Amino acid sequence: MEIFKYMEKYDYEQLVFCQDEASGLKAVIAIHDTTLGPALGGARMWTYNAEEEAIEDALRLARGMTYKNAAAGLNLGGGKTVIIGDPFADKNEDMFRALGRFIQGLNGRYITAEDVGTTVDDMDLIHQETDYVTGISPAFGSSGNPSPVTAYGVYRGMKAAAKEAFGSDSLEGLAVSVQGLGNVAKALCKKLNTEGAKLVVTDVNKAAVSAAVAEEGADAVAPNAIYGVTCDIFAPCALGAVLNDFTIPQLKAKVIAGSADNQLKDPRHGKYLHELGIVYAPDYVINAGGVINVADELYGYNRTRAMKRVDGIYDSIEKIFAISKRDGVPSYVAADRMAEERIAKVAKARSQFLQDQRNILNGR
Amino acid sequence: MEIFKYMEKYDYEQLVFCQDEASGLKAVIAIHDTTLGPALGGARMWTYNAEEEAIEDALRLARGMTYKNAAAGLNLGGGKTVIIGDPFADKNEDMFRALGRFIQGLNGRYITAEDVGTTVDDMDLIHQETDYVTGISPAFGSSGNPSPVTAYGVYRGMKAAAKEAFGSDSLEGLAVSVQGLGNVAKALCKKLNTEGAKLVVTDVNKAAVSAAVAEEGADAVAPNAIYGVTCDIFAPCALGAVLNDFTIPQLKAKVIAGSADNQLKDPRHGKYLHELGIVYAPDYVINAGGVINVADELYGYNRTRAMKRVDGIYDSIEKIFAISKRDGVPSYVAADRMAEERIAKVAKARSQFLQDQRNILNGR
Amino acid sequence: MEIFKYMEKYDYEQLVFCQDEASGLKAVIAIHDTTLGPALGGARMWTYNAEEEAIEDALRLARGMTYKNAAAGLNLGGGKTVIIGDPFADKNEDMFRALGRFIQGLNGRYITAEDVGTTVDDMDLIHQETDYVTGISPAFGSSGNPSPVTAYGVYRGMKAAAKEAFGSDSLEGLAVSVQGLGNVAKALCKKLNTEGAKLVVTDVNKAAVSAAVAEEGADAVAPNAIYGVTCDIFAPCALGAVLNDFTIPQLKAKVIAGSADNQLKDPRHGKYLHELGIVYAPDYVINAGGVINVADELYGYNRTRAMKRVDGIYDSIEKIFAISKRDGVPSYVAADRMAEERIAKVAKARSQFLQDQRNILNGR
Amino acid sequence: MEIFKYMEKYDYEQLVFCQDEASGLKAVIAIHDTTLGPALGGARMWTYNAEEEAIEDALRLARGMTYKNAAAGLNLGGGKTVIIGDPFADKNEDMFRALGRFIQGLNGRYITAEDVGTTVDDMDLIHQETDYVTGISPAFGSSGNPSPVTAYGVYRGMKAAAKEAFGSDSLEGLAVSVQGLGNVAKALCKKLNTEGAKLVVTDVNKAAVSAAVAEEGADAVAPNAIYGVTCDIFAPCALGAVLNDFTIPQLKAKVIAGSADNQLKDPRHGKYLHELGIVYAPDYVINAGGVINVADELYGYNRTRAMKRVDGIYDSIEKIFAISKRDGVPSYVAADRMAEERIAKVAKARSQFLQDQRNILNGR
Amino acid sequence: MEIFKYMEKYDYEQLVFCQDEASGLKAVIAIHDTTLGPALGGARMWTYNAEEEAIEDALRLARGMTYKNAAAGLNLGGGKTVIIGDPFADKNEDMFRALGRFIQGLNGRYITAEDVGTTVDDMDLIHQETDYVTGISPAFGSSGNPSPVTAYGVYRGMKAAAKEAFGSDSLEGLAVSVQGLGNVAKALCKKLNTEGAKLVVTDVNKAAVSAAVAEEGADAVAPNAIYGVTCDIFAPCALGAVLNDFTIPQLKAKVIAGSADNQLKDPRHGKYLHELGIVYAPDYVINAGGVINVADELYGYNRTRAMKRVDGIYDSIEKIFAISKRDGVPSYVAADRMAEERIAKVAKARSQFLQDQRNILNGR
Repeated sequence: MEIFKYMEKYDYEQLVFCQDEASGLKAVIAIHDTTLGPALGGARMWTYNAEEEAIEDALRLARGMTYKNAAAGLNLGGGKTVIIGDPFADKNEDMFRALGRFIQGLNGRYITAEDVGTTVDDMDLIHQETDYVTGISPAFGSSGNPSPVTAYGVYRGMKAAAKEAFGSDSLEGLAVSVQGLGNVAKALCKKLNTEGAKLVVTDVNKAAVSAAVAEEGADAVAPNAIYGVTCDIFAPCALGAVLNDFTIPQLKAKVIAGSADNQLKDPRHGKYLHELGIVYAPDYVINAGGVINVADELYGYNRTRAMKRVDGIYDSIEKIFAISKRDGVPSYVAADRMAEERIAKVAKARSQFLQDQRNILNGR
Repeated sequence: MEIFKYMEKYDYEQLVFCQDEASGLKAVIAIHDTTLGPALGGARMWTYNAEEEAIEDALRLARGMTYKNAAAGLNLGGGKTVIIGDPFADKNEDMFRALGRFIQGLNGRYITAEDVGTTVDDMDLIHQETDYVTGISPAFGSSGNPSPVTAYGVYRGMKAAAKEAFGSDSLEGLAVSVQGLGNVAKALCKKLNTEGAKLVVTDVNKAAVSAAVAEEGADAVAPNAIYGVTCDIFAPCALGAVLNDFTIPQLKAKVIAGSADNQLKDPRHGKYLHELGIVYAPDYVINAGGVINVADELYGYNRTRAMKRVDGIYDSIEKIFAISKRDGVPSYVAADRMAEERIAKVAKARSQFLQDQRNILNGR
Repeated sequence: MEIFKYMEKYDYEQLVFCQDEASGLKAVIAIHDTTLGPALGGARMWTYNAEEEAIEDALRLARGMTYKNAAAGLNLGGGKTVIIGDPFADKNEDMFRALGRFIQGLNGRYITAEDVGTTVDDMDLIHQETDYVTGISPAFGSSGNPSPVTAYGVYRGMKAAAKEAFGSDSLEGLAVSVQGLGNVAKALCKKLNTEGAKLVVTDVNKAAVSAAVAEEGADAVAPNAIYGVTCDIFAPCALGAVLNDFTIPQLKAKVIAGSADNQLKDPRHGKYLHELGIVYAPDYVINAGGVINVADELYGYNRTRAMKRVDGIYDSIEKIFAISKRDGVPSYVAADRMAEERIAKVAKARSQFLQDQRNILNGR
Repeated sequence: MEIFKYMEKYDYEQLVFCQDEASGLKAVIAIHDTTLGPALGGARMWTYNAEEEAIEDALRLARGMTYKNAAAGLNLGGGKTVIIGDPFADKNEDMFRALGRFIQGLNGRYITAEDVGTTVDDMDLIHQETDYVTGISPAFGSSGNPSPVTAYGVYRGMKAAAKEAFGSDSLEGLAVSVQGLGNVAKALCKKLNTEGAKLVVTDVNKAAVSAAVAEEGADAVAPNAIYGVTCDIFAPCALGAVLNDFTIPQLKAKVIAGSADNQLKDPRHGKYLHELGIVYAPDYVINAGGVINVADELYGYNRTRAMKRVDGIYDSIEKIFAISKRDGVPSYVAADRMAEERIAKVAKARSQFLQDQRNILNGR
Repeated sequence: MEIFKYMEKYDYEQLVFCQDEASGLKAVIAIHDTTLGPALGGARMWTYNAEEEAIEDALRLARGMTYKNAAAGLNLGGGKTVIIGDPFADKNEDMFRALGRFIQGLNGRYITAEDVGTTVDDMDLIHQETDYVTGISPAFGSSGNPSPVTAYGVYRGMKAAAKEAFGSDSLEGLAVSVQGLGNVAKALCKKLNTEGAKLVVTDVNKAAVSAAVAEEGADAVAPNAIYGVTCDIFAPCALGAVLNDFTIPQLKAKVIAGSADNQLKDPRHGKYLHELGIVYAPDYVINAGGVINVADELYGYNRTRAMKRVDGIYDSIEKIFAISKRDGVPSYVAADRMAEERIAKVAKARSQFLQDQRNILNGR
């Protein structure tokens, strides 16, 4: 692979390879952009095919964080850590202690968190060496179940969509398909009922269908029948790539708004959607409640404040619709634009010299 | 006595003699190892036969703390203070004020706590001169009854043992002998019932037998009949040296797991046990909940966090079994090994230069 | 190229890729080992056809600094920067400002300095963004002319060298071949002249040849027969690999001692020079007077002190010798050992916890 | 040996045993009294057959520093380090790094310096780990040559001495025996020559004898008759205990004033010298010019200031005299008193609370 | 008046006259002793006969605080502020703002509080200029009603007395006269009933008698009949000087233990009491709960901790009895002795140098 080429292509700032033979640590820290502030991104641990593959994931994921964080209204840049190994067999204390030290060695340019393959336990180990790690506060632990906060954001983003589709933000009367009944989906449903909305639902797990059904009086369909349903809104809240060539054409819904990651199988599908006239609330923006929530910890965790932050998703989605017309582009595309514009505008308007600039670190 | 010889033998770092004629202070501070962090060890006050005896106790106890703290997963070294005198007649304010100053004079290399012969009152006096003392926080005072936390750790260590012996960690159905019904034993029993375990118990004190019996429907035996009992697990939760030549051979239990200190009368007994095939969860590891609990204070006391720390005893015991096979050694021996390996591995993996390393002091 | 594989092979700490599109910055910071202290290593700027080339060089050079700094008795680790680009044509202000920022972002884990392709002007720009740069102090510039010192270093190493070969340590009488007559070489000559020694000298630069002949009654020989001459000592002070298959046999002298880098083409040669009975003073040890000089600045430059540091070369060379007849190993092999031994020994002996450890940064 | 017993007897503050197996470090730091300020005392390295020997010496020497520093008018207490080992053969880098760390770990309660067995090179290594070391400043080295100063100190003390004996304070005319002709002695002589005084001198080193004779028109006598000579003043500047049963009777002079330590073999002698009517200028007071010199460095060395501090010796000697005819006590006894009186008086008068007290550390 | 004479007599440290014409401020700050720590004393504002009178009160009151604070076990010295003026007509903002500044100007040597003639409002004004003022915390305000804490201390001191008189600390069965039914008395009564003690009581105010009577079933007597009552303990909890020539001889009680200030009309009465064999718990020691309570604020107000502090009064009174025999002196006298001894002993045992001594300021 040609690192420098990839880096210049998208103007990445840094790529950091950390190694500790003693503990078996092999990690790649990717820092794409810190224009808005320190880079924040999870640490994922996984078995990797090829070194190149690992490097590529890191790069790719850090750039994504840049976008997500910007669009979420946060004052943070995009970064990501990828640790090469079997999360089920290779972990040890020592390795997270070394990693923590390398992070401390970046002095605030990068802030980590839990992700695929790592836990709060791991984070606690990292935390013995640096404060640049989030999601470990006792305050966050007590009142910080990501779940509800994410769900709250999808909900809010949903309202903006309805308004754009239908003309109003009341979900009262609307029929909504909910694909997947996880912790998030659960809560979203709640939010929905409470509003006077009708639920159609499915999940690979029965028990899940039941709780949801019992609780909120939902109509449970089979997993494959989810797309066909005659309803107003489709909430993909499970796996990604559910929006594709088979499914798209079966869609009865006018609005797509769910918590799942990477909903589209290809950009193409994004354009398809646009051509069909289905209102799509870009996944990365709408499901951001989770990042926004860990980021509040940096200020001294306040549930209530976090929620309020999350509340801005409505405004972000709304603005996304507006950019869409402004340039006659598909939603997914506008998401990117908004992010990009935010970085550029905020930066220009912060170019004045200050001897004591203030930043999200808050002492750390 | 030949101090330097003893010191080199085991590679002690320091031996500190503190004296203040005015107050009558005579104290010995022993610091065995600080590879993992500041040395933490109680201050014991006692009447001493010979100076040499005092010195020997200090040395001996500090080395023990090194092991205990390491095996407990803490980032602390081993130290101990021995004060020569009658705890019942020789104490005065002035002496603890001088001691406190000497401690402050070690600047964080050593952290004290209450132990045999000293109280929270004494600690408060030390605390007027230094912050390197633990167990005195108002937070710790409020929600920090060592008892439950220790008991919780024995309980957890017990589960690891059962699993190793029996094949599963459910104590449901198991019969358990509980020698001693102290504050800790009390709680352990609780934990047990709540799990669906059967209790056989004894204590020199009737009242104790009664409360336990009444409360949890236990079968009370006489003190001397404790060893003979037909049960699965023996929990020595009183005095030490209960595992010996008389008792061992009477054992019906397959698992030994209690809160008492220094269970074995000799290493020999440890080997005996091994030969008999009785699963022994080394005392110092399994009863560590108490140290782990005071150590959390250093982070700003959090009961819930402490418990979670304590939870790792399960993992430590488990690992102890594994080392046992790996080297075909008795449990007691593996405990030491694990500790030792932890020190060495953690150290290697922290050898990278940092201009602002972070440590357990947390400002202090 | 398998980075993690090479890193692991020698246990490299970090590999840092820095990129700045706007400025065209492409650099690689390699940090081999920081056991003894922050990594000190020059920044070089050079043209690279393949990324891999640059990456390898960085890795390679950083590892060398580890050895050089250690052996030199310094409390610094090994690092190096490689800037990909045409020094003659590619430089700009902006690129050095960016690099300076990345370096500040490593917070003292890495200190830079001038090298191939870079000038004090470049370092000055870096200096606007960080204090982690050396060789830029006003005093340094006023009194640390590298040449003079490095020269001094080769001299002393030469004497300790005569010692083992030519019984005594006086240069008196002695006939010395001086291959290469750049600045460092001149001085070596001045020092060599002013001691009662005679010099056969060579070079590609005619002028240069004259200056020496004039200045010091030296016989100018043909650039390609220098090896051949019958001299007491051969001082390679130009290009590398001069010690190979051809020249080695062609060699007369009993001692090898010059300023050049990578004098040996292969270890093989080091190994050959050995049986031969020729006393080869290791390049990296003997020519270290310049690092040492720049390192002093870290304490507030003092030509005097610096010079005194340099003197130590003699003893170092000396020590290399003994380690040779201690394991019966080649000179070049013993340099390595002496270095690795110092690292380990010093690391063990600093394993004690301190809350306010002192380090070379001297509050930088 | 009963440590606590000896400690209590003189109220020693601390006795610190430091050990580092890897380096072979075995040292004892004794801290007698820190009432006036941090303990200042040299570090000596010497061979010891018995631990007890070393322990005793440490204790002994530290107590002496208490007296010396006090009497000298300094705001420093008394301490001393004893490193057990062969200075000629046992030294290494690692051992001094370790010791340096232990010293840093005492946080200013103890300041070190060169002594028997140690060099400025040793102190430099200590210096890499702590600022609690003296006699290593570049300026000190540039302008605080101990000899010159100590010499100066003995001189002045000599004059205040003539004063009480030989009415005036002029050295003019005066015939002086100079036992021992090392550096300090030479100077004493230079100063003594350049004042109109005549010198009968001795030594074991022939060369030395010549230098003085030449340089200053001095009569060289036999090493064993020096006591005998008819001189005005006897200046013992070599070994100790020269004042004993044999020599005392054998003595002619009216004044005793040299640089040597432990001039008296026993107090008994001090007591004897007394009735005799011989004016004995206490060793520790009169030869203190070197401590004073090294102490100045604590403020940022100033030869001038240092020198001026030294002048005070005259007055101190003077004062010792008065305290003599004030209690009708021997010279040597009055030195002690003057010291203890200063400690107490100064301590009482500084008993007022201050939140930001000033101390000699001068932010070290 | 002769200030210096009075000052030397008792060794006062300082007398500070503060003036501000603009606001009309005239204040005298008296600092008697700060051996134990900063001086703490209330600010009293009153109309003063003569300047000399004011000065005399200040002096006199500061010395008293020295004793009280020492005997209470606090690490504080004695001071007092006297402001010349009509508390009912002369106060203004400006004057307390100036005073606050002068206090800040003493930098921690003196800490103020409310007293006769000043309020929390006044303290708040002082607090805008300095932190050296106590009793104004929101925490203290919430849970800091002096009342109960003082009462708790009298209660505890009472138990020590009973034990000395009667042989046991149970007040169960005892009859107790309570002179005065203020907020403190109220609570004390409570404490008493709750213990199974019998109450005899009186107060100039009916309502008071009633509440007490109703609540705790007390026997209310007339004010003048208080002394005659046939009971075990007399608790003077109102005005002082109640112990005199008339009253003393009427006493039926064996123990005197109340909250009132300056119980004795003359020392003489103290001796009388002693001769009569009535056990007297010195007022200033026993009623100290109030000072102890404000002093806890300095640590960050903790009600529970304060109470525990207060608990030591028992121990202080107890010790007072012991000194009484030890020297065959009256109680009142021993109180003073204890205080004095505490100052002297604590000071001696804190004479060791520390570069970073810790103190009650806690940052302030």
